[PDB]
Amino acid sequence: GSHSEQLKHCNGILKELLSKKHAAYAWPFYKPVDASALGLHDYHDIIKHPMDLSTVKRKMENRDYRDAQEFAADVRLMFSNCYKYNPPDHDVVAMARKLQDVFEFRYAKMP
Ligand SMILES: COc1cc(=O)n(C)cc1-c1cc(NS(C)(=O)=O)ccc1Oc1ccccc1
Repeated sequence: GSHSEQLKHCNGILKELLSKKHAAYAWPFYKPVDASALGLHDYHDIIKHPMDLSTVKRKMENRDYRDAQEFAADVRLMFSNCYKYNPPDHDVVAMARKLQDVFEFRYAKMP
């Protein structure tokens, strides 16, 4: 209903995205993409605004999100970056779709 009640609900969503239940498809999103280590050609030229769950967690922990909409935008940016950069048949795209299914359903249940 209110900003704080909506933010509490978003903290609940983040907790689920970082739970053991979803870890089999969430782990590539736990930390920022390390383009050098992975040999991700032109990653930082194609992706202007990198995002990952550790960044979303740091922002939630410090109360940096003013509303639920800011939180949604960051999570969605993380999935959108993954779809934009990677080939459609890469395993990480399938993991991203799986985690996003979890996010979208819980975010839609926000009162
Ligand atoms: C191309 O890999 C990615 C592309 C991408 O858009 N995202 C968000 C994440 C990855 C990714 C990142 C790391 N390690 S990391 C966080 O950079 O330290 C490890 C595995 C990763 O995915 C893989 C999944 C299955 C097979 C191969 C890779």
